[PDB]
Amino acid sequence: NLDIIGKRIEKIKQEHETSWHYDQDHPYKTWAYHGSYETKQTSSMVNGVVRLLTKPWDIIPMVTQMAMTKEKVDTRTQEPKEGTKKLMKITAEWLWKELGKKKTPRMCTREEFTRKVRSNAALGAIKWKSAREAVEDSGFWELVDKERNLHLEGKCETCVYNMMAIWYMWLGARFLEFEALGFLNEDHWFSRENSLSGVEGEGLHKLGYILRDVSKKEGGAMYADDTAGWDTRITLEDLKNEEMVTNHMEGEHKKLAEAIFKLTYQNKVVRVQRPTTVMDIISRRDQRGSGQVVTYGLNTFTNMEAQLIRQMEGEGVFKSIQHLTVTEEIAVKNWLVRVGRERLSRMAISGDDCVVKPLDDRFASALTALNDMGKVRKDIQQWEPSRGWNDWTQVPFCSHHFHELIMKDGRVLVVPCRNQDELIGRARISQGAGWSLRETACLGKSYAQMWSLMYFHRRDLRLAANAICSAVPSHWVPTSRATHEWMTTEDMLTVWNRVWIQENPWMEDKTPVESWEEIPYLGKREDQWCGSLIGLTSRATWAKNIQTAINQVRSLIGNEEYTDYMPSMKRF
Ligand SMILES: C[C@H](N)c1ccc(NC(=O)C2CC2)cc1
Ligand SMILES: [Cl-]
Ligand SMILES: [Zn+2]
Ligand SMILES: [Zn+2]
Repeated sequence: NLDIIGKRIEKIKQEHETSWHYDQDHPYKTWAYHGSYETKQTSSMVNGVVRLLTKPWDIIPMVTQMAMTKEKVDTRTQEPKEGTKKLMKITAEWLWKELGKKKTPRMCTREEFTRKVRSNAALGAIKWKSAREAVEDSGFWELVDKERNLHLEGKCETCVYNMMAIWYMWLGARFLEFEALGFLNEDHWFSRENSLSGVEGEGLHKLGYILRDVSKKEGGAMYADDTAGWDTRITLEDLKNEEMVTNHMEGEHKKLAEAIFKLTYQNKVVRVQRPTTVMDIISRRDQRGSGQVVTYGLNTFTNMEAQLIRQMEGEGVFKSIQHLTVTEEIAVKNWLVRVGRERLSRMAISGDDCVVKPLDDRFASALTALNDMGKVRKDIQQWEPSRGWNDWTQVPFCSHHFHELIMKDGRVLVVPCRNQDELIGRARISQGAGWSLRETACLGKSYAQMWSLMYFHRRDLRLAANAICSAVPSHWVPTSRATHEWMTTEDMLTVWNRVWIQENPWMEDKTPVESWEEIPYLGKREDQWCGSLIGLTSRATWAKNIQTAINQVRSLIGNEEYTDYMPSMKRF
């Protein structure tokens, strides 16, 4: 409590000593409330290039509504039973060891962090305006040093969350989290090769092949239960099991990592704007409050742990979660040592998102440990058995399903897919404003090249992608604000051959493809089923008159070097 958070709280009061009021109509029951001060401050814009080249979608409500525009955060998960706590501690210990077998924890550097902000990544930050300026500035780094020495002392002053649910910190606090825990992401601890259940850095062009490899194992159905608000269901017990990564560390790193876990995770402080505008300073010891990248890695870890325990329950490794016997602890340990790795290989896990192919379908009704860890399944009654999938091409994972698509030469593509309304509606939105015509065009080109690489097998996206790349100057570089092989000025057929043939470990014959017409689509009915507008009069007019749309956008951007990509299609 206040011994660890006082300094942060005390500091904030003093900066707004001419506003501090301890309001008694504060909406908080779970969150600890400390005080309030005076504040007054705060949407998605449409990409006109993508929209002008996707006119049929102007009348599809699923597309157009995506561009318009709580009581989950203010909740508390109960303390798990003692047998649940033991299962979790034993499993967490074994899993950190397995992840650490071929990796060395290590500090991440200012140089690494500096290069990260100069290249623009979503670091979620807030004397300086841009984070680029601070990295260049040198007082900021003295500010970092002060906090750093404070962390070594066992104290914290400026590591405070701002809710808006995404929790931004000042860039200095992000540095210190990245210094301590950045190795998890930077050194690929959750790669499939090192974690077995993981998919970090794999790419959407690999996920479908990975699900198909899981399908090949003997077992029962494939289960893909989503958790109801995963971040809100992270217990202090989960935070303490995650902290055990510091047991693999040494020297300063160990102290710095212990400090982030103790001070910024296990005992948080947040400033939330309440319109009644006032800034409430509240605190809590549980729930997920980190950086989006460390959040990913620790969500993956705790999800792997929860799913191995659910598997153990389905195999009857333990009887009851209320209490674990000394023989049952022995059995859990022997299971992990004898089949732990095999059971990890039966899963694909990406943060909160999982697919499990258990040994058999007893897993479907193995609910006691899962419910008691507080990982309550979304949209199903607490004690109703999971509905599993019998076909790997039906299984949802990372917002996608995967099709098996056979090339005219017999080689097999496993391709990612989702409702086409979702793909078109996302490409039509630009995050933040201040965008030039050129920047908006380069974002449209990023979507177009992504569609050519991942969604080529959809007829409407190949056409629209060719149109947008025809409408945007040939040499303009794609921008943004997975592995992203579409972010390049190289020829998109050359990248396709590299990603789908040369570098594709499931493709034995490495014969290059010479043209886009060699590259197949879904079935006409599978395409429409997935949402193609084909067969519609509004769509055929768009395909027929596409050069007119292209020319409208060329006229707006002006007199530039353009390429006609439309003849890559045999029809044009
Ligand atoms: C080969 C090229 N990808 C292409 C172009 C248009 C269609 N559209 C249909 O077949 C609609 C009428 C039912 C199919 C394929
Ligand atoms: Cl199915
Ligand atoms: Zn701090
Ligand atoms: Zn599909």
